[PDB]
Amino acid sequence: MYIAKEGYCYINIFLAMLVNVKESQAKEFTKVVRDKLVGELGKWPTLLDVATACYFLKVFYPDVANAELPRMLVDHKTKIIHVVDSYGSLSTGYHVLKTNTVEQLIKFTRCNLESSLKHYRVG
Repeated sequence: MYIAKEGYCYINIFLAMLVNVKESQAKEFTKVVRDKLVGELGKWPTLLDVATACYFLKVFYPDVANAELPRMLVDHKTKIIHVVDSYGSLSTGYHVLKTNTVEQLIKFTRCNLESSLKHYRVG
């Protein structure tokens, strides 16, 4: 179960993590996402701010680091990254951000180099 709402599809990154949290912790995790993170991030948050929230969750739910992420499609014209767990589009190349797991997103985003990509909006 993913969400499909304008500017809030970054929420699917967090939902993708649920497969790596214990059943005894699922309700609590979902409440952190819904009651804390969404309110702080708002609509069309930057990639950096999303990855930063992932890092926050990782320190409390360490197994989440290995969770696979939905496909992330990049529009360099609008500077927007669309989160899609779907069939028909692109698999590789200039329009697909190859951060396949939480840890990969964290690694990309924590680098000292100032990539323009960190500041694209996600949703």
